[PDB]
Amino acid sequence: LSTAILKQKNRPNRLIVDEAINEDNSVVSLSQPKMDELQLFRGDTVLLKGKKRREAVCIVLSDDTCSDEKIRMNRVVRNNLRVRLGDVISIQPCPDVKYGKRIHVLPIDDTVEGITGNLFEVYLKPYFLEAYRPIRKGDIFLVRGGMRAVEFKVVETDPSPYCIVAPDTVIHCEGEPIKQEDEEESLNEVGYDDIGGCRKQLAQIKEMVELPLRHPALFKAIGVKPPRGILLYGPPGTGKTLIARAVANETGAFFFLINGPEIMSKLAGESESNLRKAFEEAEKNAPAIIFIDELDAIAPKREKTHGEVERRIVSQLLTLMDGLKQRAHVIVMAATNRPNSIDPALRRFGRFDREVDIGIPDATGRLEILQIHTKNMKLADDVDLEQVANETHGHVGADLAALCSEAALQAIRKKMDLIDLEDETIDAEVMNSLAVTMDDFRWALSQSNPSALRETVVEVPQVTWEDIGGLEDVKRELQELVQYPVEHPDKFLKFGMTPSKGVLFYGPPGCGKTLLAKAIANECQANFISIKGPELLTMWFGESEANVREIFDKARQAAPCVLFFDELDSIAKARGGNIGDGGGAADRVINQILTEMDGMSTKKNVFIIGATNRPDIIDPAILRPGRLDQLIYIPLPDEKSRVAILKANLRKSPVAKDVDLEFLAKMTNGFSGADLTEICQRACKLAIRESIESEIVPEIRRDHFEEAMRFARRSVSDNDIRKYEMFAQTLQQSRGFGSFRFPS
Amino acid sequence: LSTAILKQKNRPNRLIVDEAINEDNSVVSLSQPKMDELQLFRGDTVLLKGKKRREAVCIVLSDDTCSDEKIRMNRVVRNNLRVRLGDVISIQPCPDVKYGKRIHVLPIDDTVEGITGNLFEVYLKPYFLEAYRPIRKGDIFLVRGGMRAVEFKVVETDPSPYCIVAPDTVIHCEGEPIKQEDEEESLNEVGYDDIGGCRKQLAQIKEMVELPLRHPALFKAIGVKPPRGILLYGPPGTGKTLIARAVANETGAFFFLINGPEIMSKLAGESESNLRKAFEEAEKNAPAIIFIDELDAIAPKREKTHGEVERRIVSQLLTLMDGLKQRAHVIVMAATNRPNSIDPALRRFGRFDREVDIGIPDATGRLEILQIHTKNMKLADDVDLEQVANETHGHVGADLAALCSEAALQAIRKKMDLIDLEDETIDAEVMNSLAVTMDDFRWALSQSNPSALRETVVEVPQVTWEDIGGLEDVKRELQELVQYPVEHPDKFLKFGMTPSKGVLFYGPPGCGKTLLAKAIANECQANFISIKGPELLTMWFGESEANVREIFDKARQAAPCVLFFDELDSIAKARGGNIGDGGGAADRVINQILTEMDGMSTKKNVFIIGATNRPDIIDPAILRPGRLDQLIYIPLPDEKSRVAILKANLRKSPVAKDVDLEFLAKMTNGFSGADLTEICQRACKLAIRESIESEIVPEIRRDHFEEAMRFARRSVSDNDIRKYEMFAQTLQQSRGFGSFRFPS
Ligand SMILES: Nc1ncnc2c1ncn2[C@@H]1O[C@H](COP(=O)(O)OP(=O)(O)O)[C@@H](O)[C@H]1O
Ligand SMILES: Nc1ncnc2c1ncn2[C@@H]1O[C@H](COP(=O)(O)OP(=O)(O)O)[C@@H](O)[C@H]1O
Ligand SMILES: Nc1ncnc2c1ncn2[C@@H]1O[C@H](COP(=O)(O)OP(=O)(O)O)[C@@H](O)[C@H]1O
Ligand SMILES: Nc1ncnc2c1ncn2[C@@H]1O[C@H](COP(=O)(O)OP(=O)(O)O)[C@@H](O)[C@H]1O
Repeated sequence: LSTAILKQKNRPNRLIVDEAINEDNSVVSLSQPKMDELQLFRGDTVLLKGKKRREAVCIVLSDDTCSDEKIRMNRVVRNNLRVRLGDVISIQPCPDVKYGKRIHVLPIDDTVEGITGNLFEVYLKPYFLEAYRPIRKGDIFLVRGGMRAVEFKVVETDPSPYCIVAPDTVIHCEGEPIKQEDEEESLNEVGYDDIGGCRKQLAQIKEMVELPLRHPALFKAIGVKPPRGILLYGPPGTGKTLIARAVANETGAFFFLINGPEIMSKLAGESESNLRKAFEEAEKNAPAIIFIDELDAIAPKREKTHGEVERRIVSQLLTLMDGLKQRAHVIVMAATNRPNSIDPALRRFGRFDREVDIGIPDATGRLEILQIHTKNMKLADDVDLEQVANETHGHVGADLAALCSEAALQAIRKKMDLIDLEDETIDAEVMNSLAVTMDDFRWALSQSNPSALRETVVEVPQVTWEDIGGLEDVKRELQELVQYPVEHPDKFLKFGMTPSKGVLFYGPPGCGKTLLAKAIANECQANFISIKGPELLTMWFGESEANVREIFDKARQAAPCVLFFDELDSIAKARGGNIGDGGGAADRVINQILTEMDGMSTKKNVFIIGATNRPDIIDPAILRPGRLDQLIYIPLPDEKSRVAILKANLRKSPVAKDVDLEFLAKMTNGFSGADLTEICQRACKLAIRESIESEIVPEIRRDHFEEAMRFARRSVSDNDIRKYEMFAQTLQQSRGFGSFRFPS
Repeated sequence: LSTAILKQKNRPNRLIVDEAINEDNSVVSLSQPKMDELQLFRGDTVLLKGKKRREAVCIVLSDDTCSDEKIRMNRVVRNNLRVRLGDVISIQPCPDVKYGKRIHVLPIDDTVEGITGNLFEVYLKPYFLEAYRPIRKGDIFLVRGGMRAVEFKVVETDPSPYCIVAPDTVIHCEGEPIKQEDEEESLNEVGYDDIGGCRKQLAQIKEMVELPLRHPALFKAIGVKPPRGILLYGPPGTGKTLIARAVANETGAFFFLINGPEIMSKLAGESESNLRKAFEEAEKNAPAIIFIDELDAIAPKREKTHGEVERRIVSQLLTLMDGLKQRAHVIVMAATNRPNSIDPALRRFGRFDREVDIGIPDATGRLEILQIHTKNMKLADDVDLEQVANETHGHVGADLAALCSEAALQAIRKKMDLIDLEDETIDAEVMNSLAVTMDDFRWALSQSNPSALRETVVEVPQVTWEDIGGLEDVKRELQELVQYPVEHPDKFLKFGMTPSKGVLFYGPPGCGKTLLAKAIANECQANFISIKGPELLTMWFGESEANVREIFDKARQAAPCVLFFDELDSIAKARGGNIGDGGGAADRVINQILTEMDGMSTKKNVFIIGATNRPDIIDPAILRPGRLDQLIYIPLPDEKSRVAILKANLRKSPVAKDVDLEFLAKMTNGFSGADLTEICQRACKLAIRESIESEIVPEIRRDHFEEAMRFARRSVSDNDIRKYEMFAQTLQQSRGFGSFRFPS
């Protein structure tokens, strides 16, 4: 149902794909099962497609040289007639045609060097033997007995139909050899295949340019204003340029890149003309798309504003932004590293009204990126990218590419360094045999410095309700406040009641106040932003409470999202607590939190969860009806609950069936959730210690649990429970109102 | 009486307006009831008007093709012969005339492309069949069997009278094709129809330019100086440019737009001439109006003042501001985003003395804006804009336009995306059938980020005296201090007494101290500015008490207005309270509040209301006679009052008649106003929970009230009442003076 519409696979028209061992283009293997199961007939020029309708046509029935069944092709498939994996191939033979005239020839480098003379008898005639070299009208074929570097691309479409080529014609050398950027631009045309971790961003960007470009006559009949400015965000290395180029090449529009420092490096007044001519050039080449690589490098008019040359550039950019009154179908796009480093004049309407934030990829997103830079080379059988994505959390789209490059380089000076043959022409049987293993990646991760550690991680937690031992009572509570308003908004407006905006978790430390916040976000399939105690203390020690604004601004744009404040009372303990200073309980950070919470629109799906260990020092100003109406108390696990905590924490450890967990939970009375986790950690440590000592077995037995028992820790005593008990009844006060029965 | 003078409706000369299904201009339907009830006679050219005297004249009696009764017209009415809804149409036939010569022809694009030859036999002669194409002297007619894009506008008025045109004449191609701005400028001519939420601003702006422009000889005989500079305010997106253009086009004066960055993007010294020539150009084109789009971008001489080029521009603007000694009837207008970002030299007299503040539209104002951008497209029957205006409070005039654009786009990729027919000529039977529903708006609101959240909301509260349960004693008190001085100023000056400047509300929290402040503003039909506790704490933590000045400056300009300070003692609790620090009760924020309150003119209708929960920590310096003379105590509701609180909070919830509210209020003794509201909220939550559980009924029954009773909360105990009781008698002290009788 969900993925039923995406069914395009399990088609009989498929073929096997392997590595290459042969470098001869004139000798092509023959496949037996394909000629029997399928309907592929005989023919010189076959009309096949699959990737931008660009494949290679070769003559077959030249087998019985190397091997049977398995087919062998050249190693040019890495770049030619193939962009990446996952692309389908459609082959449909078109036999019984007549013989055409010929196709032209495009010299590359082999014609300039060397005497021409006649160009036929030199190396063209003595190369035809039962092979007419079928050439299409834009295909790329590579055949040469040696240096092997030749391309082919035509631009003049003389013949309309398809026929069979023939040798012994008249050719010339009046072609235009294409350079490498014309080949790379084809590879940049990416819809989703070579973009990882940016599914949502593409779904929002492509919809803004699909309609106004491919259907210009759509908005001309309906009173809708298409967007003019699209601003992209993300830390440097995310891939803001790659996405912009891929969308432009996919839509097929005139793309004019405007680099940041390229304009700013010009003379006095010349940069005033480079910007001016760029837009008028795109006007005549309509439809067109315009992208600015570095926008903060052109107009950083926030605090800097120095000099009479750069302000003039900013004013020119502003004038050329609101002055595009329709005219042509051109969309201006730009990229920057930080929302703060932008001219506020560009944030208005008509210049850059649509903002697209491209965040750091999550564990699932980073997995897809690894498959993009590792498709041109093969890997060992014991190489999995699933653990690599999990082990790299602070990496961006370029950090993974650098990691792959370093992993590939490690294998070079570990297997090839022993050859000790300094030759300018190294044998090709070594590079192809180079296989990158897990050991290369282990060193590469250890030597790679991530560039996305300070950024707030905004992902979807992988923890679910099964990882929370027991505590079944509050699971229904959380599902009844954040899921109901998002599934049935009509019911809340029917009664006139407004849904709650937040819930506060109070109780003894180490009981699950964070697992509850993460599991509900996992179930709701929403983002999760965690604010730690040290994060709050940093903004209080530095006298910078204005940083709370970005916390809420990042959250409301990334809707739906939940916002979690761990140990919200961390500042109250720092300034005292039960005694405290000469003031009450009201600081700058919580004041700003309240100010931003009051101003939040209740319609948007942004839920706030607060956690605390000392409810006695919580400011009562946060519990007024409207900010945190619901208070949930998490008690210590009972006999019923501690059993599930062990069954959840031991899923990753091979614990034998001999161990009795029910008896284990019985004696552990004054133990919280965190108390039971360290017991398992110390027990698992003993197994590792015993294994290492016995090296000079794979399962943990019962004795390790008994030995780790001597170091039991009870972080929650009976004294601190008493205040929670007396505080719960203080907030409850339901005496006398228990028996409230209406007379009639 | 109030709206009796505005009666222009219920005229028999009306017609039905519907959608379009036909695209043929030569075939026009015929209306039977209009030819019977009205006096519309037969004629080729009919003298009709209704919107700038611009309509279309067509020949009728070509019906009996599609349908009867209902008439069908072309889809050009969206832009031609119509600007917006609410405009009246007057049709008066003028029959029995003679045949005129002809009207000229204006080519647009169909004459340049293609051979002309004779231009008559090609496509002009074989298109006349019982239709002479009646053409007026400035009408716009569109008829073409195909691409359908042609305009018509004459500028040469050769014939004075009106006659009947005839074909078979001599024409030429020496006309000037008009471009799109000449068509858009007509649509910009808006009095009130296409401006929403700016009734008061237009009433103040149009009166400043109506007299000096339309009646130049008025101020020449009376010793009155007309204004020269009008400054407009508002956050970006409010519509400062649209209002300025609409007034200029309505008054019919030479309008010369001067953009901000347009001047600042010029070379060294060129911008000195662009400004200079603009005023002398307007001098000869008198009367004229001059508008500056970005004034802060030209003269931000407040702190920046860097460079010898921009200061010269500021000095030139200043010189060309006070140097307009009458000369011609030109008025210079400008717009900016913030009062702080302006050169104080422009605030003097003779340059910009009149300041017009254009605020964010209220709920009523935003409703009118939605009807402006949704008039060119039809909506579904279940589409109401009343709830959209209420649900969007932080939106500006452009945020609503963007919201409408996004709502229109959502319907495109939800109903049309299933066609899967990528054709350059999409069928016209799909776009017209596209109906935007509530579901599109629900997603559009959730995905739209408002740009007016940080701005202080200054509106008129919708709450009235009926929403305040009981508390009849103080309702008369508030009506006797803020309404008497504004209705009978003579009575106060007769006795020499000066009216009070403010009233302080003290009592237990959650009793109605805010509803009382809002209801009196609602009854007085005045603005309401609310200052929350966190707002006061922000200016105390940041050591920035100078922000209190804008609070009073925004208030006195927006007269009449009331100013409300919620929990005025919020800073006293933050620095201690009953014990406090080593000082008394005097901080920077309250000191600045007193300084600004003393300096306020008592003549202007600006009333200040203070609210507090801890009167024991209130600075006595604010209760001196002259700042807050009157102190009103709000006690807990008694048996008489709690009944009305329930009857007011349950008006939005379908509560059955089974529930006994009188018995409900009887047992609830120590419950305040806020205590009873959460009971209703939790009870309404149970109905939603039960409905959702029973999905896998519409009325709330009595059992939910009984079940929610177990979670009763008494935020106000008996201990805190005692201090209020002992404080009221402390401030009263009326012992011995109860029996004061004059002897004789
Ligand atoms: N989402 C991604 N998918 C694939 N490659 C990526 C991605 N993000 C970054 N990269 C890699 O990073 C390199 C540089 O990215 P770049 O376009 O420079 O981003 P930016 O310019 O915003 O820093 C690209 O060549 C690409 O290989
Ligand atoms: N019900 C539970 N299920 C699983 N782990 C728990 C549970 N309660 C506590 N823990 C352990 O406590 C650790 C931290 O949990 P957390 O809720 O953050 O404690 P606290 O709420 O005191 O911060 C987790 O790593 C988890 O193993
Ligand atoms: N009061 C209003 N009525 C109608 N449209 C408005 C209003 N305010 C803003 N807009 C919309 O905003 C757009 C123009 O914004 P504008 O007023 O130019 O911004 P600024 O005021 O900063 O120049 C118009 O398309 C208009 O529809
Ligand atoms: N007399 C009353 N009528 C209606 N609602 C009341 C009344 N008293 C208190 N409330 C409820 O209390 C809430 C806030 O009242 P408010 O006056 O702000 O309390 P406080 O004065 O303590 O701030 C409102 O939601 C309102 O419904």
